[PDB]
Amino acid sequence: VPDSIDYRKKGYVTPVKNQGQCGSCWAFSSAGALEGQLKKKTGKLLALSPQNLVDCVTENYGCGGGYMTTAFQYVQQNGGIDSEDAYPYVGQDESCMYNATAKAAKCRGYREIPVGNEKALKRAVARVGPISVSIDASLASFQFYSRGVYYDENCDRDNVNHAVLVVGYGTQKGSKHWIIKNSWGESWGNKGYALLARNKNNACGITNMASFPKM
Amino acid sequence: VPDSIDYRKKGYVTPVKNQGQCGSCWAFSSAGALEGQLKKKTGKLLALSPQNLVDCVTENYGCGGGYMTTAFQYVQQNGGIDSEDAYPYVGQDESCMYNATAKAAKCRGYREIPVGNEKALKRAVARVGPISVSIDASLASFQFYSRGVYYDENCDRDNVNHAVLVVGYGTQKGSKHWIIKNSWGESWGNKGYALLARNKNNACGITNMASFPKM
Ligand SMILES: *[C@@H]1O[C@H](CO[C@@H]2O[C@@H](C)[C@@H](O)[C@@H](O)[C@@H]2O)[C@@H](O[C@@H]2O[C@H](CO)[C@@H](O[C@@H]3O[C@H](CO[C@H]4O[C@H](CO)[C@@H](O[C@H]5O[C@H](CO)[C@@H](O[C@@H]6O[C@H](CO)[C@H](O)[C@H](O)[C@H]6O)[C@H](O)[C@@H]5O)[C@H](O)[C@@H]4O)[C@@H](O)[C@H](O[C@H]4O[C@H](CO)[C@@H](O)[C@H](O)[C@@H]4O)[C@@H]3O)[C@H](O)[C@H]2NC(C)=O)[C@H](O)[C@H]1NC(C)=O
Ligand SMILES: *[C@@H]1O[C@H](CO)[C@@H](O)[C@H](O)[C@H]1NC(C)=O
Repeated sequence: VPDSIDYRKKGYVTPVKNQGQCGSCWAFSSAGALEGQLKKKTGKLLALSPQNLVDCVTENYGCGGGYMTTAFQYVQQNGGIDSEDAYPYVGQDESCMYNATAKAAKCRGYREIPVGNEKALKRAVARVGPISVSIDASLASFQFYSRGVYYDENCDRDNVNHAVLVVGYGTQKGSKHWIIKNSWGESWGNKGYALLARNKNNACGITNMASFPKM
Repeated sequence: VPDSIDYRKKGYVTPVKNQGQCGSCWAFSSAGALEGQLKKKTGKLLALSPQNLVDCVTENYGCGGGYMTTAFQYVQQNGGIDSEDAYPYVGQDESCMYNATAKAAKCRGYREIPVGNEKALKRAVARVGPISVSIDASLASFQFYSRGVYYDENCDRDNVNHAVLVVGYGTQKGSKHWIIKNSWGESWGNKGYALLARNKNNACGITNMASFPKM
């Protein structure tokens, strides 16, 4: 269980994208966790298609929200997910334009993190790879974040509303933290990433609804 | 376990190639099995590089022969194998031009089939996918094969000499058989493939030295 890991360094994370006015955070987190596991099983890093999931996960609400665990199950039961090149993101709802030949990755299921167990998520990021998580992104202080180890005592520990991708953890200026990839472009945060308070009583509900895919 | 399986049908096999005057049959067999497992885990069929292995598997003899098991072990310790596009075949010895960004597949080790146990190999083809094997391909009846279920009682069950890739099994005109991909071009055999006698006492030593990579 290392003290510090940054899966960007290790070639596991695709470039930050911008979801725009579509509410498709859940699909960027899914594709992000699956990108990491495809890299771990293979040697190649390949950006997979959130649009694939936006259009096709019927048990989700397209641009109006969804879950990662059900996204994973779609790609499992669907037996594949297309690549972003095959199925580029357009940020608006449409019919399932899935094409089974442009298939770039598969899924054998998912496992969920124990709710409220930051010590557990620390091991999971280190062992598995980038972990899909859900947070409270509703406060103004989180939307306009740019630097430092985010910590807001009004961040709701009990309810979440926005999906991101945990890509590491560590410590900066003596404050332990999670490293997150958001889907708000590189203009947001620190080149699209942030550092959130860690081991501080589940700040913003990071482990309230976390999962990762099996491959 | 099915009566019949044909991984050509399922998109698991790349097109037949021609090894030429280089003795690198073992490398096409290896890459073929790695192609099969990459398709099973990810869904994409991508032709991998035998030249990668010819140049870089130091414990093999390059164009002068080699083993699939030692090829697999290279890709494990090397942490990757390049794609045929990145590292095209030239049918001649040269220096290890491996490029880790062109990594297209990895290996976690290998497993061997019980020697002389066709019933076991049948399970592996059905369960795992295409299995690298070695046979006696030295006789004229095999060189001039074009159609039907190959069977020569003079085929050496004890000393194999040429690597192929078992890509299925089944039955034709009441003769149980293996389906193999050879590396002698499409002009040989039935568009580069053949059918070898199965459950006829380990014909041509088909199970004498069979393995597949772990991923
Ligand atoms: C080892 O293998 C490496 C990988 O091989 C490739 O992969 C597979 C498919 C193989 O089968 C090969 O066929 C491939 O070559 C080899 O590395 C490749 O080498 C090529 C030649 O040196 C490179 O192409 C040349 O470079 C550009 C094209 O740029 C490409 O870059 C990436 C590649 O994935 C991508 O676009 C992104 O580029 C930036 C990547 O960092 C990215 O930067 C981000 O920018 C953000 C802000 O904008 C932000 O700040 C981020 O922080 C920042 O990182 C960009 O934003 C893009 O998103 C595209 O694929 C893109 O195509 C091009 O200029 C060159 O064209 C020349 O061609 C002609 C001359 O004939 C003429 O027009 C000009 O002279 C022109 O200059 C050329 O295409 C390729 O990029 C490179 N790929 C990688 C991944 O490294 C390597 O050579 C091999 N080495 C050896 C020794 O074998
Ligand atoms: C699916 O994608 C492939 C390219 O990978 C393309 O050749 C094929 O026509 C596509 N199928 C459609 C558009 O139905």
